[PDB]
Amino acid sequence: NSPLAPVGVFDSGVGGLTVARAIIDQLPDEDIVYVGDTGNGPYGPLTIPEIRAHALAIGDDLVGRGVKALVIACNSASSACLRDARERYQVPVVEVILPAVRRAVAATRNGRIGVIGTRATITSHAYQDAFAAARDTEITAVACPRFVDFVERGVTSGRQVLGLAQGYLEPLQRAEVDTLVLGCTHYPLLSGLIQLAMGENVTLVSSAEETAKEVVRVLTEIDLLRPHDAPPATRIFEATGDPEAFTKLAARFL
Amino acid sequence: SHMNSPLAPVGVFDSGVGGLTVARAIIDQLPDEDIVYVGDTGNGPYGPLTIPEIRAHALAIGDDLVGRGVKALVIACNSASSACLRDARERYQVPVVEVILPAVRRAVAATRNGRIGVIGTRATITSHAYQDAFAAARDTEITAVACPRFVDFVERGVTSGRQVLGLAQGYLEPLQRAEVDTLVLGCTHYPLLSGLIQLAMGENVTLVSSAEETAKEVVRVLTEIDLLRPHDAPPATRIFEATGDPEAFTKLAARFLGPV
Ligand SMILES: N[C@H](CCC(=O)O)C(=O)O
Ligand SMILES: N[C@H](CCC(=O)O)C(=O)O
Repeated sequence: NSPLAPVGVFDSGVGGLTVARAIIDQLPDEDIVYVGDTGNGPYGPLTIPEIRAHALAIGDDLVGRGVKALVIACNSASSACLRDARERYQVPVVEVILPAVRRAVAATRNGRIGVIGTRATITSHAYQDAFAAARDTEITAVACPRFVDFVERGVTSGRQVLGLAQGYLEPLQRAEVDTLVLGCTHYPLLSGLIQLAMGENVTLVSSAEETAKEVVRVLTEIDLLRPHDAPPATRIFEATGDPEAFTKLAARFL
Repeated sequence: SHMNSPLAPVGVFDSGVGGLTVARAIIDQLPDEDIVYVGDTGNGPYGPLTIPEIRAHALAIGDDLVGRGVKALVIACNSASSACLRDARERYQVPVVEVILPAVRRAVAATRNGRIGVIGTRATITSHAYQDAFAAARDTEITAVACPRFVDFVERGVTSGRQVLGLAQGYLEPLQRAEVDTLVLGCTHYPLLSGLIQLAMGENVTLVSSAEETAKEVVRVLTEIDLLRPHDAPPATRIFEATGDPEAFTKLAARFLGPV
């Protein structure tokens, strides 16, 4: 398309703002259209065909509006629909699983890699299968279903949530992982808590951070960066559910 | 006072507006902590100053924050930590967290080939604070490079494209030749270049964010001393102050806080 076209970003809800904020941090001149599917999410407890239906509806709307690139900020939606998206859209698609996978394989020292995410992300085996091409690595994947509710309620330090994480992460500790993928939009807000649980030696990998660096790479190489001397960037935020409820909760992630 | 009340605020200070990346990362982790942030826009940038000039500026702000009763002090500025951390250990009795040591410990743990790079202001690099802090790390080789233009590039919003890539390829060339696989972003502004730097350094280089590691340290410190502000306390208060022009601080802060 045109370098002046927006970047589309979408998510199951409000937590994908961690990805959007990281993209905007790296790319202050890009126009952005963010859509959070608060009308139909959370995607965490849904089935894969349910998630794909919801995500592709938003994907089709954003591509229909002329975005030059589509970013799937939700790890659950990335599991359910990257296959479809590759073939369905002609714009480049960035998502949140593969940039982290590549970072984790480069960052590990003993080859033992963990990943945490929603039930739907972990049950899909997107991470387990994506890591199968990595020589000399052992993957341990664990769903952490209550993490999302604790992040949104703002309860991310202290004894209650620390015990919750110790119970979730025990298999990763037992497996002696030295690298841990935060495979969910909400989990960067728990990186201090998770690091305390896992100890100093474990490298945490943020989906938001790696994906934003990948958007920089992708727009640079296909020569579609919106120019610095273009007008001030426009950033549009839309919700499929209650816009006022979205605005209230977004303060937690912005 | 080692131990103030858990209801006391956390003090964060910086040479100006760039330390908001550290304060935002702290607030991300710790939504129920009261924050007082002071950014020394009236005397910055610290990057081109001497160590004694930086120290005197920074301690004047630490003195204010401590006198307000903060329960912990975060030196968010890598130039300032280089110049005054030593003084702050004796001058202040509340816990002091800063941005050099957490990233050093991370870098030591994250490297695979033992080759570690660090970039920062001229003051930070020529102080040898990173070179000396790494001396205890056996089987490591440190390469340190000052990147003086990175700060104004970040602040004026120019962080991708050919111009800033060519500028970054020139700075980072010694690190590529040294074959580092780990790079400490030893400056407050550099997280806003991490995509540009990752692109110049290749995919095998692990970038280490001062903001991120220091925020995780604050979570750990407050937890282990049991000084976390409780979730059922009133909503957290977050004060941001500038020693220089208030309207310029607000305009520049937009770059580091992100969309409203
Ligand atoms: N955005 C989702 C988390 C919230 C949800 O379950 O909808 C994810 O990254 O997996
Ligand atoms: N805060 C400074 C960058 C800006 C300045 O030079 O004052 C640092 O982290 O080194």
